[PDB]
Amino acid sequence: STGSATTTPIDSLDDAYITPVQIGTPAQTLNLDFDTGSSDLWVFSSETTASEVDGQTIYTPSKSTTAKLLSGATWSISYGDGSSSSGDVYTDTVSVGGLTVTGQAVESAKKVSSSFTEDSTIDGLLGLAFSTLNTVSPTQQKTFFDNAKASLDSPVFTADLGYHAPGTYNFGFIDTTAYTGSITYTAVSTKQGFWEWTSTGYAVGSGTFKSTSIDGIADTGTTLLYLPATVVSAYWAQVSGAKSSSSVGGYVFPCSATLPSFTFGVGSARIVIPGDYIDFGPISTGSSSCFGGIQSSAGIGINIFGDVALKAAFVVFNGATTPTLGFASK
Repeated sequence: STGSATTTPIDSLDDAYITPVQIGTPAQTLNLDFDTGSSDLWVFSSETTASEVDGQTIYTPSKSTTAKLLSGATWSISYGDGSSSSGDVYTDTVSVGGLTVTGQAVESAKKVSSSFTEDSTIDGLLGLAFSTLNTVSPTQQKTFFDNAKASLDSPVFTADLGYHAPGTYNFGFIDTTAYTGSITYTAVSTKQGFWEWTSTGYAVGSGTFKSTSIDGIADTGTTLLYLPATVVSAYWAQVSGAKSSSSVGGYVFPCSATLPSFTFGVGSARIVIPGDYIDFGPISTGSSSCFGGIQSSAGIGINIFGDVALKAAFVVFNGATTPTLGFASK
């Protein structure tokens, strides 16, 4: 089998992407944030504290003839941005782009943190990291991809995120018309539960490529590109007037600037992030100070190849017995 679904930016900055997901019988369609940095499929629901729902579409398991409470199971998650959610668990039928999994764990939120409530466009998350990170207790549950992968034509999914435009998540096949050149594959460590790999270096604008190993994760659920302080300083030094602002929380730059590209290495291959992809707009409405899309990871503990990086590529998440990642230009 295969599946193919369009993913759409939630706003004019590409802050996140939503993909429609069918849950239950009859189908309840929710727009979920596909997140290769986490491993829970959780949704706003009829059980979510009413004051914490503000415009989201909810899953109502009592209206699904295939929903079954997973007795005794609870979940609770906290993300790298400080947000969190928790609740109980149902199993139900879940379909993405024509690919159906029966008995998928659907984690129903009883509580969500304010940042989720305040984002009416995201009805939940669909985790695509390794199932070892799934938070369901006392019996850890499998991701949608883990449940589907034996049935797929090939045990892979691909992320093709758009810049200011829709893109595509495919399951089970590699669309050879969706990229240019070849796909360069690179080793993955699953020791932390992430799609963790090592970039071979970087360049700023038309500058020379610096060969240096940068370990990080491919994370569709993170907006920005978080890299070591040395790398980030070298980038913003090429933007007149850019500075790190402790009060704002990262590098800012004059909105009148033209940003240079940023290149990252994948083996001997190179992925070029155009400068425009690094502009996240005014820090507050009407400001002429703009927020940068490349930020230091120094306070995170891990480097993160978020959407800023991934949307410059066609990305293959190869879930073979030994997983690998593939990147192509597009």
